[PDB]
Amino acid sequence: MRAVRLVEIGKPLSLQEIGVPKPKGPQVLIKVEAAGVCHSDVHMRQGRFGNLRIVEDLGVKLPVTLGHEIAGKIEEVGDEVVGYSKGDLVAVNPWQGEGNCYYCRIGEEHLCDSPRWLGINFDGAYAEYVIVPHYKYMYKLRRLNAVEAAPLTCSGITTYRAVRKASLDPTKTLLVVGAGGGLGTMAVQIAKAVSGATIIGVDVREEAVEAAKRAGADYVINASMQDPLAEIRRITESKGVDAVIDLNYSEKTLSVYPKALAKQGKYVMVGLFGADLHYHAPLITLSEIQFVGSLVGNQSDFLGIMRLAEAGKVKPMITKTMKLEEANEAIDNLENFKAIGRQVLIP
Amino acid sequence: MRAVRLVEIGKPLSLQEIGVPKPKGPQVLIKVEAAGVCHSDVHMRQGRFGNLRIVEDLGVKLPVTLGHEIAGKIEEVGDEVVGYSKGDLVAVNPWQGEGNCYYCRIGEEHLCDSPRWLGINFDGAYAEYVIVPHYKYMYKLRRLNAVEAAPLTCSGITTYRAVRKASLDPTKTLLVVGAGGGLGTMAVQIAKAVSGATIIGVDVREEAVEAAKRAGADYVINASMQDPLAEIRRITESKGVDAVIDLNYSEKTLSVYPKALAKQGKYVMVGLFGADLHYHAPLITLSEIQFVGSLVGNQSDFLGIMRLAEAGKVKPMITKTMKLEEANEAIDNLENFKAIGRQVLIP
Amino acid sequence: MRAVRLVEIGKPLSLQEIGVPKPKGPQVLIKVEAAGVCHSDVHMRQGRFGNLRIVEDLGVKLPVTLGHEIAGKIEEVGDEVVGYSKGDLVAVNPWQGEGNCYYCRIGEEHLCDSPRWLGINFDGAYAEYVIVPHYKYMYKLRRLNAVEAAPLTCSGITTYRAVRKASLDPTKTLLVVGAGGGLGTMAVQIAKAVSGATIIGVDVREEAVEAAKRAGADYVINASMQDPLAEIRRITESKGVDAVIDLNYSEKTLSVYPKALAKQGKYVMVGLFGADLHYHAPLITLSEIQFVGSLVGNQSDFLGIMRLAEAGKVKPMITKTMKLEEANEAIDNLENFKAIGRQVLIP
Amino acid sequence: MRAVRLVEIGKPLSLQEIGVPKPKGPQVLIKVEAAGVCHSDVHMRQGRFGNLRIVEDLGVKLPVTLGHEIAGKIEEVGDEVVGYSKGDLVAVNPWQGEGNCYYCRIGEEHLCDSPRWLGINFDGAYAEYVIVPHYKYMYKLRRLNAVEAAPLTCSGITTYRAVRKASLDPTKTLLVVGAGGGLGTMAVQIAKAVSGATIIGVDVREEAVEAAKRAGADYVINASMQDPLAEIRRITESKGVDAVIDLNYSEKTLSVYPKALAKQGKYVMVGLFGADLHYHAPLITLSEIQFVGSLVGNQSDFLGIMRLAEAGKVKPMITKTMKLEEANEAIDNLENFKAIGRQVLIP
Ligand SMILES: [Zn+2]
Ligand SMILES: [Zn+2]
Ligand SMILES: [Zn+2]
Ligand SMILES: [Zn+2]
Ligand SMILES: [Zn+2]
Ligand SMILES: [Zn+2]
Ligand SMILES: [Zn+2]
Ligand SMILES: [Zn+2]
Repeated sequence: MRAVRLVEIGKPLSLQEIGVPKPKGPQVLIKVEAAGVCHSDVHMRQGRFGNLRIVEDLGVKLPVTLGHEIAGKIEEVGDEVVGYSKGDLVAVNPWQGEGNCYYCRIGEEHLCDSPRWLGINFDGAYAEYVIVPHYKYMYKLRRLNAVEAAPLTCSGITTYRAVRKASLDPTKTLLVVGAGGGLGTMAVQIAKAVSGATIIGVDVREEAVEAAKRAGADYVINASMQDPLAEIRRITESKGVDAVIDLNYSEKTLSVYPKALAKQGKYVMVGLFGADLHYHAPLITLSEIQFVGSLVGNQSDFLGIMRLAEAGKVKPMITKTMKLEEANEAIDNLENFKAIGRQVLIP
Repeated sequence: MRAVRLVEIGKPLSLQEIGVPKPKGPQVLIKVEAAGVCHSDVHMRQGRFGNLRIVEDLGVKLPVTLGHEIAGKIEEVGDEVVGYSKGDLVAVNPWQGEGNCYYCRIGEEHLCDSPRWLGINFDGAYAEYVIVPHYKYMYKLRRLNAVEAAPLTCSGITTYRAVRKASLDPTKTLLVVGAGGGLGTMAVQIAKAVSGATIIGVDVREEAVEAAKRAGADYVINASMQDPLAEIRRITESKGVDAVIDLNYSEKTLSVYPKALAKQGKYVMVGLFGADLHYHAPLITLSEIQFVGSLVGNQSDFLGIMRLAEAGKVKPMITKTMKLEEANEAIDNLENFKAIGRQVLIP
Repeated sequence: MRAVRLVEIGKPLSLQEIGVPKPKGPQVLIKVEAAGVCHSDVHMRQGRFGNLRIVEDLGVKLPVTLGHEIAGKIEEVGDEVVGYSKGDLVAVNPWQGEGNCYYCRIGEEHLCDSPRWLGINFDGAYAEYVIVPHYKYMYKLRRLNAVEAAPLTCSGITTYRAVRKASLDPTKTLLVVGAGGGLGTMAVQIAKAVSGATIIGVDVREEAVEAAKRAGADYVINASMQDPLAEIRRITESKGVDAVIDLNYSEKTLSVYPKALAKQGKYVMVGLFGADLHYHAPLITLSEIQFVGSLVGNQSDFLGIMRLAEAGKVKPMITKTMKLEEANEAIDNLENFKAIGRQVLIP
Repeated sequence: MRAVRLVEIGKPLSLQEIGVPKPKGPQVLIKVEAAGVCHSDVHMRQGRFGNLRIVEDLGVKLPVTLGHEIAGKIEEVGDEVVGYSKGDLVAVNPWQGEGNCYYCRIGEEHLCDSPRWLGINFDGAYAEYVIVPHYKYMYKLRRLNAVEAAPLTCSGITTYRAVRKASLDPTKTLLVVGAGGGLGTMAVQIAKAVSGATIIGVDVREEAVEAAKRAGADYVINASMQDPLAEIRRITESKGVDAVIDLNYSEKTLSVYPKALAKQGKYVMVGLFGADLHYHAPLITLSEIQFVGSLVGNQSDFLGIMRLAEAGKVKPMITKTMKLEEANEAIDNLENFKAIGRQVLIP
């Protein structure tokens, strides 16, 4: 089968012709119908994941097939597989744990001590087929097609968990920063579907502000036009917001938005940008605010976003389909921030 | 009555002879049998509270009587007081809310938008009598005397809430920083009394290390003689700790102890020291750590620490009793870090 | 002023001409614009409340003006009232506590040991004016008029708390029993506005099933046509539901719907009907199900329902307006189950 | 190897000579050094487990080796086992899941839809060797030996979870019913080690009342000699208890102790006795009480109890060692309630 792989850091991905693994035991062989490409793969093609080394830290033994956003049809099931048959359309949770460590035992497998992340330190979906280590990481699609689902396994689970960490309820207000981008609109949609909280989206372009409104925000702010802190204060009648979700935070967002926090406000940071949080400690204790990080999500988060998306309660990302051969191209566009829409590789 | 009051910023407290207020409605006049003095009174005699101005921010109309650590016998009760009688020995929760704002409605009264903090922006216990705005803020002492209880209304409630925010259970490990000082040993005792978590105490002098161990720590570390991070790494088998309670944090502690956090770990900061939190953002997202602030506590936290103490499950702070007149003196020793043990004024 | 009061048990309410109280301190005098009437008032005109005696248990000193569903305009404010002004239209939370008991301290005021329930053991809104003990129990109306808001102070808060007790999230499914009734549709609307859970509504007539569908149920079951437990199994792929909300339970609902629960499922029961819960203990332990009671709610619950309603996120109850003098008739209609919609008296 | 097995329902267990399975993949073959025996095995020797049929319900293809309380040294590890070596002394969590169902995904593996319960529907520890389906279900013993640890896999995890379900804190009071039996003293110790709550222990013979007191109960009551309800109301000053943990409830306990519940009290039921819960529904709603079932526990509960025990924070159950050959004998003893102390078979 054809597979686009990381054979050497720095160097572009390489198309190879490798053997189609044979599924044994709980394993499932999936014929890939969609392989999402995201910013992570930009930093992945450079041998890193945030600031770790896939080789030194995650134990990657190059070459490795990339692609951690996976949906497709079951081609074959191992002999121990239960509850799935050839022909089933599924999405796959790639953030897999080994089972024995503390995080696996308490059901937070994505924080596993020795992670098995598909497409990061194990072969992924940039190929005609992909082995899923255990059938329990799958979700049968009934309403969504593969292209619609694949991005949910990464951006969907990430934003779903970030919304959960914002601890929202009907008495609260949420601020979503960068609310008109891919991640932002998804966070707005999920917060709207799952919380009852008032949702405020802030962005910096008229088009992105409109996308935030279309995604369901109750209020939107164009920070290039209005002082955002003053508009947040006006909307919340000087209370501030009870949570901020800052997806792909930057040095700028971290310096501005914590000031919009109400007492006990939670500032949820998502992403891997090389920026530092700088905050006056007394301001933290006096207001009991919290700064909390989030990345990807666990099996319950996967269940949650998949259930929302399958019920149509949240919508698929704006998508651009491309062929496998275009993998490097797709990633280049993400480097030059020339990727308008989630790129998904299709057969 | 006699009353030591902050009549002018900078200038030392003044011993005045003002009248004894008359208790009306749900108010309660307490004859002070113990007024604690703590570090906050040092930064108080300087017209501030962390970085605010009791006058401009907390609306303090000087002169204002200090003393937010209160315990005494009821002298007289308003006509709407129920369940308390003249003579009753009580401790008082000074962190009072007005009831109408968001924070009062959800039961977080200490975070009230228009706080009524006894001894901070309302007349405190640095006097012979003190008015408690509402009887519900009192707790009937049965086992403890005024001197032992008075510190609990500040240090006890503060550390009780900090332990709750650590979100501890038996599967977890807590690090208490400064574990051998006044606040540190209380935190250790409370954590040992209420969570079942493994408790590590760290301090910098052999004497403080012994006090932490005597307060119940499972493991104690002397950071002057050992590398706390290496010790913690082995105690937790490289996982790190699930919470750090940093009472009276500094630029130094904030720069060291966050590195001890396990994934999902909570760094609970308590106090008003002029230090800034500096932390690389990707470290926060990758490990899902949380920096959480905490100060004083609500009516539930007061009930909790008083119940523990009355049942002897947590012991009174080490105290040195003095006279009302020695107020300015008491606050001096705190300024010059010459005060060993909680100073308690006895009118 | 005119006031319809319970001057004797059994005997029908009595229209009296009493004096308009004077508001002092934190008290607020409201000019009633809407006094909701509900089933509770049936069991109230009979000196009871579930199984208690308002006189013996709640300390009711007859005569007492009924009316616990209250909205109107501020006529006058006590001298200590802050944040409200004459002419403000407000809804009132009647489930008030005294503040000192355990439940009040932990923020569960409706479960107070010495409750101050307006319209129950204190003068309520079946009159031209009503005294609210403390202004903090009010909520300013902007979107809603008094008639729309009054029922929310009872059915709204009750149902909102029931939904919170069901512990819903996007990975779960809820069953609302009697989903087409006034309380049932409110529960469906709230669950849809606040949770992300999949919602199944069940009722027993075609028109009721339609009402549940309009309220927002994802699935509906006509139990007069299909076996409801089998249909719930089909919908949930044999898992059962993670919660049941059974508002105004009967002997019939309690004998059938707990069987629909998934493992760990919560059966939230609301109401005072004289029925017994009857269930085989081993089934409870084997499935870890929970039976949980709920009645009315606290300040946070009131905040939540008013915020949803004021934002239009949940709709007001179908209402029939009547005159104060018709109070007895209104209650009669509830006894003869000839009441269509929530009856609201307008003085 | 020697293996006592349930070859036919009704008929007593049969000592057989079966081969020692070979551990493949993630499996681990353990050399049993302790096989606890508890009441469940009595109810098991009768093909049942509460009321089910291990064959019909749990898919038990007889003969099946009993023994769900497992501890011993690792004889051999599969080729996929990490973190454990031949020679390691371990305790085993028998309440295992398959991974794919909702309950496994959310980390509640004991509630798995297709449970793999060692000693119940999978071969247990009544043998010289036993296969563990996956190494993650193990815990390395450091301070405990096999005999001390094996019972924890059942009574320890069960009571640990019951205590968590009681939702305790320092402001609360817990009643443990059957407080002086093996399960009861474990529950008391755990509540004392992990909750801060005041503990009332009730039992029905003086020797058991004394054992409850030695286990940590603050108050103890002999329900044989004194009205337990009057005594509880005296101790709690009429508030009632905030939780009851009813270990091996009976028709008697369930008809009595719910009456001792405070408002919001949680009644935690543990066990499989043939009794019905009968309770007036209005009492449930008026007081917001909860009846909640609890059975065994999940991976996090197992981690918690093993941590407590390995730290000496709770003590091993009183045990009586016997030989594999006496399996039927031990179960007989439990049938005739002639068994004093947890019987542990040592092949
Ligand atoms: Zn991705
Ligand atoms: Zn792991
Ligand atoms: Zn203090
Ligand atoms: Zn307030
Ligand atoms: Zn009502
Ligand atoms: Zn109360
Ligand atoms: Zn057992
Ligand atoms: Zn399962």
